[PDB]
Amino acid sequence: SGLRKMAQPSGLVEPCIVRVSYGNNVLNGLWLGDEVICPRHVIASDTTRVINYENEMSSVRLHNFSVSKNNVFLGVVSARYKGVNLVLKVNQVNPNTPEHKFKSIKAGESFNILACYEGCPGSVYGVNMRSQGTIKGSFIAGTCGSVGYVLENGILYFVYMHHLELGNGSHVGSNFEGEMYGGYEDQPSMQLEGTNVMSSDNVVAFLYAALINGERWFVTNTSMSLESYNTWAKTNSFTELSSTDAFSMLAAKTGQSVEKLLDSIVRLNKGFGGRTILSYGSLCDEFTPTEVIRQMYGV
Amino acid sequence: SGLRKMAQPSGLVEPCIVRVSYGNNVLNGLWLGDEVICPRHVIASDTTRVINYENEMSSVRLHNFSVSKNNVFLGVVSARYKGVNLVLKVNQVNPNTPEHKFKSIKAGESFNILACYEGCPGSVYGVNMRSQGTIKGSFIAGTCGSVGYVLENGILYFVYMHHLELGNGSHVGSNFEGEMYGGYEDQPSMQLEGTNVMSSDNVVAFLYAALINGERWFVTNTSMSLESYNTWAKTNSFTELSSTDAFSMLAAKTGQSVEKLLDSIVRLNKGFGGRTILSYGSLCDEFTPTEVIRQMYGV
Ligand SMILES: */C(=C/C(=O)OCC)[C@H](C[C@@H]1CCNC1=O)NC(=O)[C@H](CC(C)C)NC(=O)[C@@H](NC(=O)[C@H](C)NC(=O)c1cc(C)on1)C(C)C
Ligand SMILES: */C(=C\C(=O)OCC)[C@@H](C[C@@H]1CCNC1=O)NC(=O)[C@H](CC(C)C)NC(=O)[C@@H](NC(=O)[C@H](C)NC(=O)c1cc(C)on1)C(C)C
Repeated sequence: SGLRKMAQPSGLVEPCIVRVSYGNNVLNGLWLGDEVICPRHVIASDTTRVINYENEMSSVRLHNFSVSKNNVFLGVVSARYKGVNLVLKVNQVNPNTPEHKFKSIKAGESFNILACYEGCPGSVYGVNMRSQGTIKGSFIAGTCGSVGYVLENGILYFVYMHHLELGNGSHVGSNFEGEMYGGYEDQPSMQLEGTNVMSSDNVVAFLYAALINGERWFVTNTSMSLESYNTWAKTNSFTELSSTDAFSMLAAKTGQSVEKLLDSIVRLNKGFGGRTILSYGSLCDEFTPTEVIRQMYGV
Repeated sequence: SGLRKMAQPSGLVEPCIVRVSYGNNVLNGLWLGDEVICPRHVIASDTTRVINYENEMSSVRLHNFSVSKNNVFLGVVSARYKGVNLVLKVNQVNPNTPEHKFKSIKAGESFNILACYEGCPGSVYGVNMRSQGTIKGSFIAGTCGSVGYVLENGILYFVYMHHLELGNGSHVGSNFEGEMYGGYEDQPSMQLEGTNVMSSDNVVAFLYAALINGERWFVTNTSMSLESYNTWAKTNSFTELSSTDAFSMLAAKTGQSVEKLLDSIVRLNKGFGGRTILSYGSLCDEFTPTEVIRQMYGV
């Protein structure tokens, strides 16, 4: 076919999602146990202008909050700021809480996103952590608080919650420890992202996958050592390769070694001229060896 | 927010998915009410040689099957052909059956896929029905029985099951009417597909997306009238575009009209000349207007 960006399934998350409001602010909250996490800015009286939190947490009549799963409401007990995330102890443990574990995504790691609009999940798509800690999601008005999750061996991990969008378009969110990814703040301010660093690990996988679906026009006898490639890497914003390991697998199923790809990269780093790979016209790093292996002829 | 192929939640569908064996043959199945639906080739003795489904059904014996969710088995009390879909009556009603209707997908229409392996849901991704009634499902071995479905107004529609992959890589499945999309057959026989006919509506949606995602190079002050475009199309493997009416929303939001984008197509169809569009190296038609609107600035 191609290679296409899948998402792992979502049924385990959908019940834990709710509609948290507060004033004119309607968004989505995650509901695990008697807790309900969500972007803090829901409290803020005017999100369209620099925010003074603290101040805002000082006159927040808990009775005004408004949580609901479908048209079935919930009562609020406490609420504690935790990083950029807001916590709400509700008066009704969630019967659908999924066995899980929290973590955070390192750059170049793929993960699923479940965009929601006022408590209702609307779509499911996988994404990827850019070097600067932002994602090219596809968020818009009302998807704040959407949840991002991963599964690694029957373990459902919660890793992301959506907050805001940069001036350039990139989407910013927090991990569940209350940490906004990329250190960005929850302020309608002009904040920069800084150059994006292409994930080498992930670009190699992309090329392997290409071979796999019978695509080779971009592979020629000639090769670069991790050394060499590594240099160039440091000049054209590509992560660096530590061990040609990882790909031994693919390197076998296709006989071609990384070395032969690192060269490809460099040739390809300035357009495919008129050709394409897996339908892509430029190099892509949204996939990880895991995905190529799991997606392609494999587990 | 660039443009990503998304899927709709897998929540409702995920329970419904079961594992079916008969023989050396294992796949996936769908469990609704007291019935389980799965490809009838499950029963075919040797699935690598021409099959006679009537000789096979002739030697079928219930106790020879196997149906289960998790490791909990169900008792088959009946099995039958309805076209190419094997329907199986079992001793138990799925308590998790969701309010559902059935339906058929038309060319150019998109829908969600839950690629499953031996009973377990493993991923969700959107797809698009090609002119020839096939799709580029990223289907592998062990995915047979994978279910397709859509959600409209809040009604769940089951519309696809999987069966086989053509010699050209494309993927063929069946509607729940027991009909094989494309009129293909569950025979390991050499069946061609026939040159593909792109979706003009979907391609226009695509270009609108790009414009909304801030791309313009391919923009010129040129325009091709409707009738003019359709004559070009009918001889260029693009579908007749019978109504710019579907494009009013996007048109007003970008300032560009279908006719301007029409000419863009005739031009761009001659290869992007080296550049890319929304990262693709050539034209895409796997995005309906509906998706682009809903997905971009709009509902
Ligand atoms: C979710 C909330 C929503 O629906 O609010 C309606 C009022 C957004 C999600 C956002 C919508 C589009 N895609 C998305 O992901 N949350 C926000 O609106 C945040 C709120 C802050 C309190 C954190 N706002 C923004 O993302 C906005 N970002 C900008 O502020 C960027 C940084 N800024 C600019 O470069 C600039 C100038 C001015 C004035 O405001 N921003 C976005 C501009 C709406
Ligand atoms: C899902 C089943 C599975 O579990 O297989 C276990 C072997 C079905 C999956 C395929 C695999 C790749 N993607 C995908 O969707 N498929 C089957 O294996 C079917 C079964 C038969 C009984 C319908 N077979 C195929 O899809 C084959 N299709 C071919 O028949 C193709 C048309 N081939 C030729 O031109 C030709 C010549 C001979 C001999 O066979 N095909 C593929 C080739 C396995």
